[PDB]
Amino acid sequence: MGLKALFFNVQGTLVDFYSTITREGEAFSAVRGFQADWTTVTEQWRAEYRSRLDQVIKGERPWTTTDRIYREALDGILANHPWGASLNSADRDELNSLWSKLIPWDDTAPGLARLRSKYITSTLSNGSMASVLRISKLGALPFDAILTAELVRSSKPDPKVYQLALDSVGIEAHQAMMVACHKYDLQAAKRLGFKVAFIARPFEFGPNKKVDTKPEQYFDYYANSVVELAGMLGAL
Amino acid sequence: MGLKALFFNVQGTLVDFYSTITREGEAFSAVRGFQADWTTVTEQWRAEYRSRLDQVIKGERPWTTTDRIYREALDGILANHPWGASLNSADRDELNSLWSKLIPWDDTAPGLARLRSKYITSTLSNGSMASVLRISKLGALPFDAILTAELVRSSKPDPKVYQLALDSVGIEAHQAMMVACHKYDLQAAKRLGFKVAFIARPFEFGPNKKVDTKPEQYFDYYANSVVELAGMLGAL
Ligand SMILES: [Ca+2]
Repeated sequence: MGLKALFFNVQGTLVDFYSTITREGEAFSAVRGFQADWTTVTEQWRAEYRSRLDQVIKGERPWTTTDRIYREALDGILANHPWGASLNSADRDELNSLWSKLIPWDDTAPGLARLRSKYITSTLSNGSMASVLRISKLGALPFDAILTAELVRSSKPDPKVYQLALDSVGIEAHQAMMVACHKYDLQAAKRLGFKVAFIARPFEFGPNKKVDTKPEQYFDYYANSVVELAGMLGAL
Repeated sequence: MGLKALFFNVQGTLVDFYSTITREGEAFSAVRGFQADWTTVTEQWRAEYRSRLDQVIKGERPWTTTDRIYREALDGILANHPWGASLNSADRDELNSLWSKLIPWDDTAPGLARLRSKYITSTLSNGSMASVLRISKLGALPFDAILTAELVRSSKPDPKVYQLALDSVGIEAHQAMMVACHKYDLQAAKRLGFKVAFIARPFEFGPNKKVDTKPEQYFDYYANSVVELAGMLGAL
């Protein structure tokens, strides 16, 4: 009746989406004969995705997978760059696939392996199952299971998403820990009886953007990396 | 558009529940001072389990976790054994827990690792997520995802379960292969457009029981082990 299972937020917490979109974006445009400010594209793409996802959650748009939202969001932001109209549909599919390739932080894979030697480990992502399984496979990120909010057609912080984790692994809330670099996610899990571990990710939005990494009173654990979290849990 | 993902039946195809039941049951019964015919127990237990899954599909029984199905099936078969009435509910709980501890065939883990190096791999099981995750973890069975019929509150051969596989991994039916040692499973998947691979398991019910390992014309592959299947798919 101690901690039995750890559940992980994927974007930010485990993978560096900023460096993926900006560096692969630059390689993508170079091969095609143009250049662009990919930091701006990345920010615009993320913001447009979140606005469309919000419309799904509010019922103003029909339900669809996060991969499709990313792909429709891409069409939207490309209309504000003069080179955007030069990308055909296959070009935009390839760019959209980067969200299924988000690279790990350099602590993520070894920390995850150590944690798995002691606990059941699983994602609990807001994204599509297809994208998350590929992120984990491409990153060689070990998990006992892949779960995402898509399996209950919802989004965090809907309690159904957290309960999906408990039901799927067969444990009670106090035996589960939510691990994230986003406080809204940990707040919701804590209110449902999960233990919570915060991983500080000071470069989540790139090298130059200040991120809120300060500790909070309700965190069970405060860590600077997945490797550090494994140490404090005695998973050596 | 080429094979992208393999989906595995787990009990029987990948893990040897007969050896697990006979070995655990033998120890279970020795400490209680009686002997049982564990070959017959295994046959009856799986048959009652399958009959109850069918009731879930037919709606004669509301969906419950497969571990509750195994537990109630055990109550049913224990009326056919004189020692069965000597087992209280806690005894029966202990015996039921073996369904999350099934031992892999010797070829399963190396074959699964080779296939994962070439394809996306996933379970697609009727067992609970909790049990199948734990079977895979205890047996060091590598997968890119753990899917079970629990995620759509049904059971194979319900078409919803095969669609769950395609939606979750994000591929089309012809890009997916169902792998099983049971023909009902491959027949249903083939009818939905999957490729299918049969793995012969002549000792699924021990050395004294005959099982159907004959090939069929609709099998895309017929193999005697997961390693042999990996050889056939160019994964070695
Ligand atoms: Ca896995």
